[PDB]
Amino acid sequence: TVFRQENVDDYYDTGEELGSGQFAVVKKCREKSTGLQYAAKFIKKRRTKSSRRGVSREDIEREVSILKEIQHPNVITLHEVYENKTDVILILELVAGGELFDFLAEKSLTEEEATEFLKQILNGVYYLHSLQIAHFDLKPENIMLLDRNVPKPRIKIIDFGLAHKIDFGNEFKNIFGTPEFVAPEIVNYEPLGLEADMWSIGVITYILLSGASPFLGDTKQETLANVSAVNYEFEDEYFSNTSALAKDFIRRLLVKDPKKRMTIQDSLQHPWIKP
Ligand SMILES: O=c1cc(-c2ccc(O)cc2)oc2cc(O)cc(O)c12
Ligand SMILES: [Cl-]
Repeated sequence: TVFRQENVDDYYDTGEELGSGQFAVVKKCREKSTGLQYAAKFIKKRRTKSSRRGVSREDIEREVSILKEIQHPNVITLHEVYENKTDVILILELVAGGELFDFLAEKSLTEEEATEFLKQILNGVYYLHSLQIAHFDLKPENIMLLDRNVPKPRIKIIDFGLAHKIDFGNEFKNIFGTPEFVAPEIVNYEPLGLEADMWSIGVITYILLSGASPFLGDTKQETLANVSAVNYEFEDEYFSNTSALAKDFIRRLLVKDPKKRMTIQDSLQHPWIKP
């Protein structure tokens, strides 16, 4: 599918850079016609079929297709798409309070503070999973705060670059995210479903409560081996005053067999979360 090929600079002015990764850079921008503000994500295109640099058209179109489907307070929304010879430019909702990763760095949370974030994450993922969309890259860097200077910051899930529709219960694709957060089925290159996201939520929850990462080794291969072996424990130094119910919630997510792992619906009914 083709996107708007007018120069994006004809319609938007860019400002502060919000961040960049391997194949994308995100700039704050303002639409000339409305004065409304957005985040412009410039995704570098592949320039030959067999190249390893840039993002394939198929991968860009998948991200755009998924983004076009979603409208929920806890997920980013897509406003427009432009493209030129070098980039596809997604004009996305602006979330200006920064990464959950940075919020966590600057101050571990109480169980109340953790559940305040977690409930929003769970609500966003419930929406996604209800539409059979697996995110496949859930982690604190991909959770953005609307306003970080309130006591209970609101969040939105971002970065749908690995997201897939799961119409057949699983995808068998060599999809692979950040070692610290990927489920064992990802590490083992097995068929993947919505369950992989629930593992990631377990990892996020562990980090929220402790400030420590459950499977992190000194190298990527160590982290991956730890994940596959479910090599983690609740260190007393970190978890001594954490409730047994909170640990129960995590324990039922960090389960190797995806069929035995809590689903998103299970997580919302779990006694630690259920109102
Ligand atoms: O640093 C990043 C920031 C954002 C982002 C996306 C939307 C916003 O409203 C605010 C920030 O998306 C990203 C997407 C990527 O694939 C990589 C990034 O670094 C970012
Ligand atoms: Cl994004």
